[PDB]
Amino acid sequence: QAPEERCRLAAQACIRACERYLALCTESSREQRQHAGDCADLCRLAALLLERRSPWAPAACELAARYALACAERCDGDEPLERECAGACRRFVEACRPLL
Amino acid sequence: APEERCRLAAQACIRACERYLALCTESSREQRQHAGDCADLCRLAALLLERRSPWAPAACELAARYALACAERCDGDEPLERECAGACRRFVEACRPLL
Repeated sequence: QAPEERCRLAAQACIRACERYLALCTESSREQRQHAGDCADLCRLAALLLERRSPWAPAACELAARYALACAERCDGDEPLERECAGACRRFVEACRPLL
Repeated sequence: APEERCRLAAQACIRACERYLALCTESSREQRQHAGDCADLCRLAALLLERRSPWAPAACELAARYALACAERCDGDEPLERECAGACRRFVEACRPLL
């Protein structure tokens, strides 16, 4: 229930949706796959520092949130694999607010 | 290529930090946090450099700033302490051309 945990949980969700997206979406472009792929790895970093309750986690969360919304913008779509990703990214960005 | 040089230095920094937090026996809690976080930061940067991502520089700037912080607190006279800081600063300087 703690803000770090809620943010870590959201990061995990962003990771799944992102990896599923670039793995399953057959209509994605290079640009979109680069956005979803980098967003997955960035959220990985954030979740890892959130878990260890690192004093540097917020700095990593800021960067991840910055590109997570950029991914939500480029990957959003009406298709399930597209909205799940974009949504998870939005939710993660939202969870970072209290930690900044 | 400057990216390859930077990724290569990031890889070495990851190696150094890990050997430190795993083998050093004099490290404090804060030094372990610094070394571990620096390892993860350089990891993320290495991944973006591998795929030649346009977001690699932003990630390198973040790893660099904390990599040098890890070198400032972890440096020592023991081989693993000195290699950790040297590897960190080497990664940083290799980031310059990308930042």
